Amino acid sequence: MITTPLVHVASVEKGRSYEDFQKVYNAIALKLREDDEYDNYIGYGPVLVRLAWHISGTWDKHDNTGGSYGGTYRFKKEFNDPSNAGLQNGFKFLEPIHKEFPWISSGDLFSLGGVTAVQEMQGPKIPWRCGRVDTPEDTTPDNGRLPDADKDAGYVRTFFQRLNMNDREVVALMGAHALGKTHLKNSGYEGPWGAANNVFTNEFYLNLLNEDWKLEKNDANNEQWDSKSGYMMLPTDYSLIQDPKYLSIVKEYANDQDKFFKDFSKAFEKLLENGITFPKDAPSPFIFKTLEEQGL
Ligand code: HEM
Repeated sequence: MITTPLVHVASVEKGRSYEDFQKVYNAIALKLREDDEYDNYIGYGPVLVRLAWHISGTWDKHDNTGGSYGGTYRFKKEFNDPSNAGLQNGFKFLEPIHKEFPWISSGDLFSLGGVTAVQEMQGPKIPWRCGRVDTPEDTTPDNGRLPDADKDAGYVRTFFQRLNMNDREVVALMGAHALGKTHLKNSGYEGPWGAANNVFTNEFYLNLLNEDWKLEKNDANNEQWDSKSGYMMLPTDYSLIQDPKYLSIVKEYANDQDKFFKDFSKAFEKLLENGITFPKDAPSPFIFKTLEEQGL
């Protein structure tokens, strides 16, 4: 039998519109503000961004398996992927919000969590479309589709071809490593990429270019790039300035945060929408207001 790419058609949750989704955004954003202690006062923002990326990064363009549509991270096989270690904290953050808004699909909730986190950490607006539909447990992708960190630029470039991302999209997406940190017990790496861990800036590119990096072994026997300031870079991060095509784009975003914000917004929306067919009568993407813009 011929493997044709499955078609996943978006279906708006019955009788819901912009205001219903803005209500869910606000609930996420208010909990982000109130549960501020997590991970030594970094807050949940970074882990929600990582969650939105990991539920989307399983996509394979060749057969349209994986991706954010089906919300399959809720199932044990994907929940327990070693590559997803640490994301359970993001899932538990969202669980009460799902109980307050039971009508939203899992893929819509997980992807909206990442959009809300970016915007509430003062990043760019990210347009967002609803209509992901929960699919059954047999549609869960096998473990092993997410990328390894102990690799070089050629691996990064060919990995992201599977997600239909080009060099600029890859470099823009990687700027999310301004946020949060690596945790030895989750991934075998330890340390933050920069100082402003929970504000969305172009700091990742500035640190890449301006710090003095040294390759060192960490307590898990892996090698990572460390600077005297106490920052770290993964081998795949540092590959962005070893490769001359990636380096040109790193320099662009280090010098113009506005360009970075624009390109990141487009690439992050594309990541979250890969694999989904939106009907012709589907609503336009929503742009949610921040809590600040609402006076909340
Ligand atoms: C080659 C591609 C990538 C690799 C190898 C990679 C690898 C990693 C690893 C090993 C961690 C540490 C996890 C932990 O120890 O808790 C991490 C954290 C993180 N990643 Fe990436 N990542 C990649 C791309 C991305 C993308 C495309 C995004 C989002 C657009 C992203 C967002 C994040 C965030 C926000 C964190 C911090 C999470 C936290 O503080 O809990 N990553 N990444």
